[PDB]
Parts: sequence; structure tokens; C-alpha cells
Amino acid sequence: HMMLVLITYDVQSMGGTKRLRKVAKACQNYGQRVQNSVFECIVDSTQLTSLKLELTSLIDEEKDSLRIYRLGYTKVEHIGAKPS
Amino acid sequence: HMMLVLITYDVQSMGGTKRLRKVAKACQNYGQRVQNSVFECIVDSTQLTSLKLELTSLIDEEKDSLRIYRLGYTKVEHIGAKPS
Repeated sequence: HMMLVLITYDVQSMGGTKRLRKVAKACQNYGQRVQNSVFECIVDSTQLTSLKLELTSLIDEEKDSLRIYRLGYTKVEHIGAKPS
Repeated sequence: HMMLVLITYDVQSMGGTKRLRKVAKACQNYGQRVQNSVFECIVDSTQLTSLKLELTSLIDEEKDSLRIYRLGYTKVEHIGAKPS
């Protein structure tokens, strides 16, 4: 029924900063920002599709990438500071 | 026996660029760089510990963070370009 999904956004620039803000807002609707451009979302199948379409539409595909990991869910270890 | 591990490195600066190079080299010993600062490693338990100690030692814990996800392993979707 519910899935944990990890979204990793590789973004650099003015456009980049703007796109990160938008991607973060879209992911926040379904989860939490755990690093500057890494998001953990908990979603059903319909919500995953909706979110993935939205994220695909927000990035610059020449300059950015996203990876979407379906985790199905084991302690994740966080090492170091933040995020802001 | 073997585990897939995802390593997400939140790093910014001159020191940052240097630390990313070192983290990437450490992860390359056990896997692949799939985005600028995201690495997929396949490791046994001993290798995971060794790698995690090494990564912890390389980062600046005031300015950077790492997350280490143990995936146990479902198509990951890559959207957009790269990495360099």
C-alpha cells in the first residue's frame, strides 16, 4: 500500500537555485528534506506517479538529474551536520 | 551476503571540492558514481564498515553530511542528464 521513496536531485546557478526551491516544495507535499537536495517521501502508487510527473516537469534535463529509488522499510545512518 | 548501499553526500568551496574528490575515490573502490555526489556500492558487512569509517573520516562534519542507505535489490528511474 504505502512505499518509501528516496529522491536524489543533482542540480548546480540562478536557474538551479530556483529549480531546487520548486523541487523541494513538491517533495515536501509527500515527505521530508533530509539533505539539501535529498528527499524522503512516503506515497501510494497514485501519489508516486503524480509526484514523479511533477518533478520531471520542474528540472532542466540538460543540466540536472533526478534519481527515484523505491525502497518498499532499516536504520539509515546520518553522518555530519544539517541540512539548512 | 552482499548488500546494495546508497551513499548521498551533501557537500558545497575549495575544501568541499577536495573532499568530494576523496569521497568519490573511496566509493569507486566499491561501486559507481551515479550523480555528482551520489554513489551506489555493493559490499559485504566488513567492506561496508571499512568504507563507512573511511567516509566519516573524509568529510567536514560542520559543513557536510552523508547518508548511508542499506537497500538489502527494483528499477531505479534516472531522469535528466549526466553525471560528469
